[PDB]
Amino acid sequence: NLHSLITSTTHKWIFVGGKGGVGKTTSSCSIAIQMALSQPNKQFLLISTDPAHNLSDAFGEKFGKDARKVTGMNNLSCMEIDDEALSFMEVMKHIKRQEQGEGETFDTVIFDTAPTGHTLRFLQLPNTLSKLLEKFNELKANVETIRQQFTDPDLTTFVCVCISEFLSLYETERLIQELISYDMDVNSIIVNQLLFANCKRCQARWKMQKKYLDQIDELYEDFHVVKMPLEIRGLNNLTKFSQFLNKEYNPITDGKVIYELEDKEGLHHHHH
Ligand code: NI
Ligand SMILES: [Zn+2]
Repeated sequence: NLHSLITSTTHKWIFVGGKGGVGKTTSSCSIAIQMALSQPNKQFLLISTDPAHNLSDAFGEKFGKDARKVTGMNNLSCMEIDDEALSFMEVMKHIKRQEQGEGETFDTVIFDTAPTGHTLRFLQLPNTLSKLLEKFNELKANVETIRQQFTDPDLTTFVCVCISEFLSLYETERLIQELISYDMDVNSIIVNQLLFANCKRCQARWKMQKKYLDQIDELYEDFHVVKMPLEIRGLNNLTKFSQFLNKEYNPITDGKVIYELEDKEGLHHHHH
């Protein structure tokens, strides 16, 4: 589970990459909602390159190229955006230089990467860029540093999200393998949509699920495996689902609590 980040005082950067709409936006939320909720004050500020903008949709408010902490959050702003490098670097330092001015420093960005998978290039711009310079000046020293500074794990940790389904799993295999080419921190991944222990005609789907869970256990020992039950829209609805993000969910709790949380969104059973 992700209490290492829910707590980590030391991180300036947290990328939640999860191209797939697997409530990835919701992961990003819950981590920021849970972090800021746990580190009572010390405003973290949440962006999502997500071209969809599910994030604004997520908290129940419309954000954009501007910060704006949410109603009830004494310590958490949000933000969203769309060559490709242009998009990144310029608008990347848009947020950087943007908050240098808006008042003072502000602690760290939950970076909900674009599901577009275009965020891959958004993540190697500086590497090959510092090359051009070293064999062709302010930002030049900056890139060599920040490039090593993104490499540095006690500052820049990535974090993937999954459904049980095998296909994601493979894209996550190939994904991480690319991430290490970058040489970035990664050791942590959350999974979604899990059912647990009538709706046994549903549990018959968790069966196949449960197994896929075990292929990721054995396959990744160096990593947290966050089993997350089951997209919400409210702040509270969202905040409660973060509570399971940090504190290891549990099928006695999970049970009574999520039975309540679905009966929220108007969901004598039935599938179809
Ligand atoms: Ni129906
Ligand atoms: Zn069922």
